Amino acid sequence: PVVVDIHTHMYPPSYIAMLEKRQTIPLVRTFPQADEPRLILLSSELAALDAALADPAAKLPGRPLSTHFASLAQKMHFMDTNGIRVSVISLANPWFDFLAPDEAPGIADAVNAEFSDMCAQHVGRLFFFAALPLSAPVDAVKASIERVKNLKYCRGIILGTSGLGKGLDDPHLLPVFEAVADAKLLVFLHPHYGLPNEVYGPRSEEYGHVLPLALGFPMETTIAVARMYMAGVFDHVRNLQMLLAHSGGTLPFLAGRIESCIVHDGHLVKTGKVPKDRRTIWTVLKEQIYLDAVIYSEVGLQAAIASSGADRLMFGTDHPFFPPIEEDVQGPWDSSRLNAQAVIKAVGEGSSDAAAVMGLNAVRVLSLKAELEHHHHHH
Amino acid sequence: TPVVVDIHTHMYPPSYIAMLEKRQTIPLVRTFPQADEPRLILLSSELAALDAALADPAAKLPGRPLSTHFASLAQKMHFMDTNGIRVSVISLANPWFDFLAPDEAPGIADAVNAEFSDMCAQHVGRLFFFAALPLSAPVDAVKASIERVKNLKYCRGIILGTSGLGKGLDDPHLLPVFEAVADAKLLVFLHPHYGLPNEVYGPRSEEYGHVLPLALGFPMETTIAVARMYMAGVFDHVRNLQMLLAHSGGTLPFLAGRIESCIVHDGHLVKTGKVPKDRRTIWTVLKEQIYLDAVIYSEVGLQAAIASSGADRLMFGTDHPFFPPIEEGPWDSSRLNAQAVIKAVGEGSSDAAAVMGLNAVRVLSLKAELEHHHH
Ligand SMILES: O=c1cc[nH]c(=O)[nH]1
Ligand SMILES: O=c1cc[nH]c(=O)[nH]1
Ligand SMILES: [Zn+2]
Ligand SMILES: [Zn+2]
Ligand SMILES: [Zn+2]
Repeated sequence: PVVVDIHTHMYPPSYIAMLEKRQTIPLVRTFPQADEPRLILLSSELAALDAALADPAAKLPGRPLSTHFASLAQKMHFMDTNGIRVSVISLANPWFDFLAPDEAPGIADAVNAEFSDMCAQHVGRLFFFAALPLSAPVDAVKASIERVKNLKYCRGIILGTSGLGKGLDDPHLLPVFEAVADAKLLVFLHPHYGLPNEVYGPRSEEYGHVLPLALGFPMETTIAVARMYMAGVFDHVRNLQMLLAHSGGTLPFLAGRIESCIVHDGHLVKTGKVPKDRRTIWTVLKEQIYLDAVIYSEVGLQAAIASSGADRLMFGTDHPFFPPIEEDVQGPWDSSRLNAQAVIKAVGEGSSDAAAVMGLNAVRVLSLKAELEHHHHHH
Repeated sequence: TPVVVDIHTHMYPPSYIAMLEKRQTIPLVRTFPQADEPRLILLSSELAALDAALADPAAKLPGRPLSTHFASLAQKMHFMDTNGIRVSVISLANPWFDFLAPDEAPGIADAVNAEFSDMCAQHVGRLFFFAALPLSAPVDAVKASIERVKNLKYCRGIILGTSGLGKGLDDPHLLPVFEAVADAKLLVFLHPHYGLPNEVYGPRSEEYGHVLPLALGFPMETTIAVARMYMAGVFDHVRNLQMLLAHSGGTLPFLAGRIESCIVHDGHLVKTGKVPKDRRTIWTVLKEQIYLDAVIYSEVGLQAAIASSGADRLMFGTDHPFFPPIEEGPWDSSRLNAQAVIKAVGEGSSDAAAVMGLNAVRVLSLKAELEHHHH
């Protein structure tokens, strides 16, 4: 059975161009010590950036801009060495959120075209989620949607939790959700903004990137989806299908708590917001939500499976964000293996559930089957 | 026949309520002319709703109803009898003594803790308590308080929030407080209150009532605070420390794998010696120093909690009286957790008996026929 990675990223070289053109986060800079640039994407990296700008003895800010971000060859090598047959690549955070409304559409258009072209270089092994110019007007976002649905190898949309600027429960965003759903594009929801840095306290710099990445990201996703659900987006756009990064952040773990808090909320109940025919978060989880398996443990994975069903979980690696630190970056990646291992421990090696999670769900849901059969036969 | 114990259950004694009535800023209790019960306004997220109500006498009532259940011991015993609970380990609810001025704090904490002990004396064998600490006072006053509460009949631990002395639980100044409590063999019950900065919920947050702050803010705050403790080495520096985490650890069982992966892949941590081979993993800490309550409302979350800490380290709770039925006996907020246990481990199993009470009996030495706390 085929192995598909649905959570895996690239920054096209032209996108990288923009990042070193930038004076504020997100940005890429080169520092005296290493000829390997620094990728500075997150609010949490700001304090260390200012410290490294005013002090050469201070630690390097952000993360290393490796060749694994921009090189298609590196991507294919990674896939070969980790037993991945197919990747559905996507532009990584922060996408186009920082662009002015007038320029975003044209930049998104070019970058999406680049991804299509990259996928064409290895027919049958590469597909992509397109990024949208969500800092631009809604009409431009719709036009961009119509365009990407007709790009070769596009199998959905990646979007962040800020939406148009006011999150995913913004009613102005409803027509974007409708446009994407009607175009039968899967929506891959992905974190970036995390939580305000103050929540991590005054010693946060001592803990590296662990708190914003281990906690901020999945909590952001949970909050964004909970907001969507509460505003009734899933009911208003019944054909919408969303894939959630990091097994829904914390959603499978908190779904019961969310439900109990809703049914026990005085204000909601007494103002008619909790009717008897109400679709529960569990229903939405079985009907409109898919979860990636980037969860690193059979503990989280089993919760995700129990929440959405084994036919709705999809393997991913988050390549290239977690390289081995002291092991060979050209060898197998622990960050990939940990997830595959979680799958095996949870549902058993060789099982049909394993096959489903590791690739077959993605094949079915993203309609990769005809491409795959062709390739295996004709290629 | 086995004992059902509720370890997550609150009260505000009348004296404590009087203090809240007199306050001008949150936390406060405030009566409105159109309301039968006073309003309990505890959270940052309720601020905006409070101002709107202070001006416009037609805007919605702020905060939550301050029902009699908060102060009534008789209603506590009634809740227990009608929900099949033999034993409650009651605790002062958030925000405890966090808001008290430093000089007044130790005296008030001493009095309130003494009242809790006395309340437990009214129903011998059925009531124990977690004591709260005067954490706004200097650390030596806090230690003196710990030394007092250990001698109190029926006291079986300490409840505290995530702000510590004012800088969170990874604050090195807080370390001797953890040491003293652990040496006294008091279980620390970590509980949320501060939540998340309200901007994270967006401009439509008011429309969803309390759902986001309570369903997400609370457990997320718990996760962040404990993760900070772990990263700061608190669990290694205080090896005898035992902690009970509210709401099954918040999200920790679901995120433990992710935390470990982020650690081992952290370039800065690994390259500065902070990720040695002899590292005690979060998984190890979850099996050795962490207990989880079963206030999780689903067998899905409960199964993840059990897999993380073991069935011998999960404890039933209700969060009484914060989630009363709106329209209507036995509370759903209690029954949902019971049903989660039955569904996860099977009715009448020894796993069910453990989680429903026997773990708490063992860990908290819940035998009122003795004077001491049998470790
Ligand atoms: O997708 C990812 C993963 C880790 N860190 C990021 O900034 N983005
Ligand atoms: O313990 C609790 C539970 C719900 N809401 C609160 O403010 N405190
Ligand atoms: Zn990612
Ligand atoms: Zn062909
Ligand atoms: Zn509580």
